[PDB]
Amino acid sequence: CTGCVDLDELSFEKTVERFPYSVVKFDIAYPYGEKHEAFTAFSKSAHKATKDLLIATVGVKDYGELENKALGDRYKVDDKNFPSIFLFKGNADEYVQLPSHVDVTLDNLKAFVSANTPLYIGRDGCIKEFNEVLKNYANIPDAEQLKLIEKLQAKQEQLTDPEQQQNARAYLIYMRKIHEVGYDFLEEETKRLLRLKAGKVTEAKKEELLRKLNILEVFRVHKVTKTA
Repeated sequence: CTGCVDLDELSFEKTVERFPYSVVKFDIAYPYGEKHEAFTAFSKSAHKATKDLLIATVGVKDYGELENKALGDRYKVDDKNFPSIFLFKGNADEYVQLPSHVDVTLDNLKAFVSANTPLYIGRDGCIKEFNEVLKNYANIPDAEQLKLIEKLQAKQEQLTDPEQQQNARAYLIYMRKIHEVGYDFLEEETKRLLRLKAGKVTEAKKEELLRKLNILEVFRVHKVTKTA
C-alpha cells in the first residue's frame, strides 16, 4: 500500500528499531480486499498527520520457500488469523497486538495508535500547528484574532503540502468570518455544510465536506464569553 513499507526477515527488526513507533500488518503475501484497503487508508492518513510513525506490512503466505514464516512465528501469528496488527515502540520487542475481536478499520486503527502512543492522528482536514493556537478563537479580543489571522496567513504562505494548503484556506476563511460576524457564523456554516452533506453526494465530495466540518469544529466553544 501507499506509504506502507513492506518488510522481511532481513529488514524488519532493523527498520522498526529506527522509528519511534511502528504499526505492522502481518497478512498473506500480495494482500488484497477490504481490511488491507482499510490499512491502506490508515497508512495515507497517518502520514498526513505524523513524522514519527512507521506504517508497514509483512507478507507470509506459505506456499513456497516460506518467506517471513520465521518472522510471523516470532510474534505467534498464523495464516489462520490474518490480518494481525502489531504496534511497536521502537524496537521489535516492546509491542502491543490489536485484539482479534477488533475489526481492522480506519477508525479502529487510529484509536489503536493514540490508545497506545503519544502520537495523535488528527481528523481529516485539521492542521495540528493551526489547532495549537486556535483554542477559544471565537472568544478572544478583536486585536488578538487579527494577529492570529496575520500569523496563520504567513504560515499558510509557507506550507509546502497541497492538502495542507487547501485545508489552511478554510481555516483562514473561518477565522475571518468569525472575526467579522461573531460566534453566529458557526451555526450558519454548519447549516450550509450539513445541507450539502445531507444531499446525494459522491464519496469524494462527502470527504471534502467532512474536512470542512472537522476544520469548523475547531472553532466551537463550550461557552460564549465575548460580547457579540
